[PDB]
Amino acid sequence: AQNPNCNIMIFHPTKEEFNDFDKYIAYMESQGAHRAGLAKIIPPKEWKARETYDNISEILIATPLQQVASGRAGVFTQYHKKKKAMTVGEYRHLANSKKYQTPPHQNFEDLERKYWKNRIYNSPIYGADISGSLFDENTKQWNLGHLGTIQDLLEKECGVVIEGVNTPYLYFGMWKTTFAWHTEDMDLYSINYLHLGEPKTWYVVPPEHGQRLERLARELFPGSSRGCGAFLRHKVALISPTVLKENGIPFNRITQEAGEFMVTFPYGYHAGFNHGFNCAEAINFATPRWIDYGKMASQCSCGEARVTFSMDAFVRILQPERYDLWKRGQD
Ligand SMILES: O=C(O)CNC(=O)C(=O)O
Ligand SMILES: [Mg+2]
Ligand code: NI
Ligand SMILES: [Zn+2]
Repeated sequence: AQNPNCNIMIFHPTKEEFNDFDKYIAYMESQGAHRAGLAKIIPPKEWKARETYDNISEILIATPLQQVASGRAGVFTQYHKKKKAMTVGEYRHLANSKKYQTPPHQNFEDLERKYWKNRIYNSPIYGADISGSLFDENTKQWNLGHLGTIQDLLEKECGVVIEGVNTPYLYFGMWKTTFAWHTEDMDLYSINYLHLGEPKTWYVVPPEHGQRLERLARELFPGSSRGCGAFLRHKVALISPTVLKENGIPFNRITQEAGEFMVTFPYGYHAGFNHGFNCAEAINFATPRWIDYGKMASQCSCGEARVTFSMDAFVRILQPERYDLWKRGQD
């Protein structure tokens, strides 16, 4: 078995190997990359997502989210308080202000220490889940707005034609902005490109060990657990690497820098934070190996997790028994 210790793998495709996205994902899995739950892909040096980022300031962040923490430094939840719209220019200025900017630090490790020590005492503002793309339409390779759709994958593998569309989302981050512990909707893959700015640190649990994370989470967030049998779908819970080590949960960590892709694999729980002002683009996708994970994915039916139009069809076709109760949650 390749990669038996489930380490995060880093790939350096050639321009030639960067032509066929599906085939490269399949290559990565042949080498065991999925075992980690997360891989890094460094694009060939000839590749570019677009010519420059000089003209992005007029993008609107219609609902910036202030991420308010509760709990203790290593075990907390966050809630998203909606703030007034601002442009990316305004947001960048805010991220760079004395109140919100990244503190002086030695290196990534020192900054990680500072994050876990101090995150709870601040409420950074995140521009998340903004429909859109920063890839130039002329970028032919690994353009997250030109991937094959999940609906087409399901049609190709299973023969059923369904409604729904699949488009990318932009994330504008600042110091301490945080993504809670989650897998993707319907345990899909995701791909994330860091277009610009400061890094993003990721933590990940191997898919084969995801249930160990869930068991810990139920112990650490006991009222949330009683409220919903899939409360990590709410995307609000954080657990530090110290806490995970104390409880024997297998995980890995890696820092993504501007110009790099990360791929999360089905049922790979991940969480992380941004180091300073940045912009990422991400999208879910499927492969044939995903199907069985989609069939088995947990669902939130308490009604908090409230998810896309397109997830309806996935649940309807892959989880017909759940369909009924899940849609009661969605309506
Ligand atoms: O970048 C972020 O804030 C969150 N991204 C993801 O969880 C992802 O790409 O799967
Ligand atoms: Mg603009
Ligand atoms: Ni994710
Ligand atoms: Zn729920």
